[PDB]
Amino acid sequence: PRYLKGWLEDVVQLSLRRPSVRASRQRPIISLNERILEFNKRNITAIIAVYERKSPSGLDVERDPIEYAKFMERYAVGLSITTEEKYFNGSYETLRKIASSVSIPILMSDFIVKESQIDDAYNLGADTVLLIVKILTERELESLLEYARSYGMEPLILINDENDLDIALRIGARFIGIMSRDFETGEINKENQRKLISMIPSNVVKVAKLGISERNEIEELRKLGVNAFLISSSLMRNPEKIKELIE
Ligand SMILES: [Cl-]
Repeated sequence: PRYLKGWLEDVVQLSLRRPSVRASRQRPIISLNERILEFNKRNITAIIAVYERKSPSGLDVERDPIEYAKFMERYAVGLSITTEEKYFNGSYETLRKIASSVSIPILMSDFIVKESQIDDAYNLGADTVLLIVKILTERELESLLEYARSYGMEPLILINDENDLDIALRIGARFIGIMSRDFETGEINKENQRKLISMIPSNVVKVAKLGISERNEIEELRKLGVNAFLISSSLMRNPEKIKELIE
């Protein structure tokens, strides 16, 4: 990985030593990026609903994961399940349980630094994984991208700034998420997010990552070319808000 400090360095240390699981996948790969385009074709707002109990940005919500997932199955284009344990209070068991109960695509959201975590994702039922440019070297990103693709996943490559974007396009990422915060400060910077979205080629599937969201913000981002929205806080606090955001 790359040089890091603060809590990011700690979480990467944890990921490096995270033990791999042995498990049989129970369902085929359901492609998240392909379902997004199908939603786009029919002009249905495509929202990836995040399940996470905690976040360093202050989220703290206890909520039945199955009740949430089965609700979201009726409206969301996919689910993102955070499996980082120390700062997001996620677990592999939660991913496995949700993956065995819904039939929409599942993004495993963690700090992936080694191939065995992608094995974990596949074995537990995820349909794709998140890769973060800021914690990986370019050569690591390229290797893990190819590794994920060998399983038939197209990973979501998460970018924060223009240097991230250059790396992402150089390695051939086809599915790119754009952050609205930066990791170290946590400060929201929506101007930078809109700036980056406009620099991405139109044939890349683009995902805007948001905590709090409103319909007018969604509409503006869609006009700028965003294909889908990865939304956490608004929906963890108020699942039913997804109806307003779509209609
Ligand atoms: Cl973000």
